[PDB]
Amino acid sequence: SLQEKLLSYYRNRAAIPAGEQARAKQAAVDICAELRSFLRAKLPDMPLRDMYLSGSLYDDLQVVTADHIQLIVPLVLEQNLWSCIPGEDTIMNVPGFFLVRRENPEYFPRGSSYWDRCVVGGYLSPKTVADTFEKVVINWPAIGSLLDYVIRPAPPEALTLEVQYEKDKHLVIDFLPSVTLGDTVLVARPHRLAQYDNLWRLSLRPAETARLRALDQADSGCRSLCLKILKAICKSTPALGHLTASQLTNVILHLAQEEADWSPDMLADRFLQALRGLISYLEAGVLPSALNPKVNLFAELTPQEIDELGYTLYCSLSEPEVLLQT
Amino acid sequence: SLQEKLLSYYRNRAAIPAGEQARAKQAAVDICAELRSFLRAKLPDMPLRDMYLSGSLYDDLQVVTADHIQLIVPLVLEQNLWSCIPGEDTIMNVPGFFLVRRENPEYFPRGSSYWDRCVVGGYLSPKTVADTFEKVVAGSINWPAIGSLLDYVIRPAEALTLEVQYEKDKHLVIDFLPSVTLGDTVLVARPHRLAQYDNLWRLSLRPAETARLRALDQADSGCRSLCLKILKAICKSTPALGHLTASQLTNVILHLAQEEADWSPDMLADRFLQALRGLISYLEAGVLPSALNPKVNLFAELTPQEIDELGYTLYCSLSEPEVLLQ
Repeated sequence: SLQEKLLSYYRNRAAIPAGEQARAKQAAVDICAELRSFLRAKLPDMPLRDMYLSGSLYDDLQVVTADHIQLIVPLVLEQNLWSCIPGEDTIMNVPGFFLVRRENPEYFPRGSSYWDRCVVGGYLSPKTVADTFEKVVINWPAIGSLLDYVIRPAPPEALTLEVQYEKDKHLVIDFLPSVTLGDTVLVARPHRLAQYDNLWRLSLRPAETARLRALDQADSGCRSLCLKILKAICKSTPALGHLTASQLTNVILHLAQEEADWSPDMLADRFLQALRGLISYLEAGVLPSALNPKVNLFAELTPQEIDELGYTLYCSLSEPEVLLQT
Repeated sequence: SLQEKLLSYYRNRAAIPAGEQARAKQAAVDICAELRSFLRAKLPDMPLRDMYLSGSLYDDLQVVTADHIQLIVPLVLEQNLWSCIPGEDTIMNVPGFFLVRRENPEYFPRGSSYWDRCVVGGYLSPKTVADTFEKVVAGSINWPAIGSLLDYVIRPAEALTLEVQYEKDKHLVIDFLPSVTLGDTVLVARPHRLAQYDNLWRLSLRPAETARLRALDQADSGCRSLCLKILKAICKSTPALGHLTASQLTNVILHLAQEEADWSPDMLADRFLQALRGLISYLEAGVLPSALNPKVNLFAELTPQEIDELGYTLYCSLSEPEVLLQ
């Protein structure tokens, strides 16, 4: 009956109608295709690659409603002029984040690189880049009419588009600057606290979802289904609002290294293990990344909030119709 | 009628069948998409924007068969470290071509740009840039892996060119074309036919000419592009006329379009006759001015024998143009 409860909860709350999901993503795909050709002509100065889609909607892991997706804005930084410094090596002492430093100004003076205009204190400021990308940025009415969409950028949060693709269907697109030095991929979404605002955030998302997709392909497994049910519960339960998709994804990755068997009838059991696992990580104040275990995925939560989450989850064990209500 | 013969020739010879056209473009788009992923994953620090598709196949100006497209390779050049010098202001006096000069070498020493490695005698060499792309990028691509991945037979052919088999008996030729944008000026690494002018980049005329061709036809539903495509199909089909380029033929039409306002469907046979007559006059004069850049002689790379073959061939058909229409 937990199985049946879980599959009912998925079909009735976690699942997005197949057409809504397809259309929402296609609208994102259309807008991306059009910006690429547009920005091509207009920005001959900027070391940027083409913007590209990212997020659960793109990878079929969005739940409840298809309402949001990112446009990654990938800067180009040359190796001999920049380095990334992991946060645990900075005085910030926070793994999972990075400082981006302008190297060798003696060899290659300031102004050699376009992004020198975005340097603060010798570091590439994630916020100065975001503001720079924003100020430079496009005829949205023109692009809208070309696709028969209604696209309306937001007032400050000006790096988000509101996209009316169907009559009463909208989705949100936000731009996300990004950088790659070596194998390390970074993203301009600020640490929650202002004093960490010069740090870029390590992005784990593409390797995490590829890991999870590859596992499920190899044996027709139910890891992704379990994830989405978990995402849907947290998304629909305001006391669980602080939990993020990346935390839930890594709960499932640890359990996958513990459990080889994820056949459909294992769903109920795997979900219980994930739920008890989340509770345990919450008790330890630490949820390490399965891909990069030095990273504590609870790093931005306060101990109080961490306490509140475990408490909510502990209560839910004896009131199961408050995780599973629709 | 000559009118009937032209209209029928377009449908029977010039127009590419729908299926062949869609498969060729799909193959192009698949490959461009796959290369954007490879550049992201493997060369994220290379000062290039993303490669993108370009040419008549993209602009629906290709004829007879879809056998060719370009992947533009856009260098990122710092606007404060580089300038372009029009060929006619050089000792070489070669309009339609530019030198790309390294600026401020006292303050920003060699190395400050990645592209300094391609500077010869103070100028960014198009050949050295092409050499750099070929071994850093093109030579790092696993073409069999992409082939099995996309399900095409792909074969590198002559230095920067792919052959992609998209049907049993049809292949698409993709050539990589290094390009530079300085301010409003787009330059392309397509060498002047003569070796002594080989440090010169070629001014990119195609996008502006095409945009002008299309805008004119859009305003009155005219037969300019139809006429052009008929002319391209003739030259492509006729060995003695293979020396003409689509840029030359488009400029004949642009010059004709300035003399003639009426290009209704019934006017096709007249305009076509006027375009042949014009071609002859330009070839006799040894000059075909670019419509958008009047200092540039689009016949400047034709040899004497070549111009003599074109002129004689076209004159012979003036008495019976039908002989061109198969």
